[PDB]
Amino acid sequence: AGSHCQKTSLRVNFEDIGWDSWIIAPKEYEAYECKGGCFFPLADDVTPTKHAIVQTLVHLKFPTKVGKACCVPTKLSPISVLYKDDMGVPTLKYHYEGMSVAECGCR
Amino acid sequence: AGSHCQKTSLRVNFEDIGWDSWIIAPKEYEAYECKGGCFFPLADDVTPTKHAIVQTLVHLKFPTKVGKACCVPTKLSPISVLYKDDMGVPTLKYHYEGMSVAECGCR
Repeated sequence: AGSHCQKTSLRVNFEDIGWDSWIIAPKEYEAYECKGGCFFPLADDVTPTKHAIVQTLVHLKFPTKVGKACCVPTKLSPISVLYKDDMGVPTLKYHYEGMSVAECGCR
Repeated sequence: AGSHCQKTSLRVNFEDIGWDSWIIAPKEYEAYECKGGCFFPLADDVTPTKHAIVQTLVHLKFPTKVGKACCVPTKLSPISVLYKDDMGVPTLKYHYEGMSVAECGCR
């Protein structure tokens, strides 16, 4: 199937999320999103752990008692932001970690 | 709030999931499950990445276009299983990795 767990675009405006109080720049960045579902047969590039597999199997058997595996970011990349310091000096954070999806997987 | 992302019990029977074809023992093990939700204010022991935070914020603003952060296992533990080899010899896998939840978090 072609509707499995995968990286798709998500452009994030810092004002929308209340972060423009401390981020001067940029206005928007490409965060990613991980979209789709984790069901058998698994999409090939989704990594999965043995727990995710077992959980997906248990969820088929008891769909009302046990959740499914979740499609989530499993590796993240940094971006750079311009924020303000104590004297109000615009300052660059070169690698602000965990901001964009590098990889998605079932977990 | 007390309904946030956390480790709860999940006992898994290998027959239920079709794994008893290759696992002699045990019949059942404690896999865990990660239950609850990822919403603000975040539960304290949930780790979260900056992406999970940004995504949760974007989901509040656009709940129909963007998913929430997911409560998932973020660290896994091994267990031991007894399986069968080529001559049909019962063989012990001492650390079969990724079988039980050690930690949960929002991702």
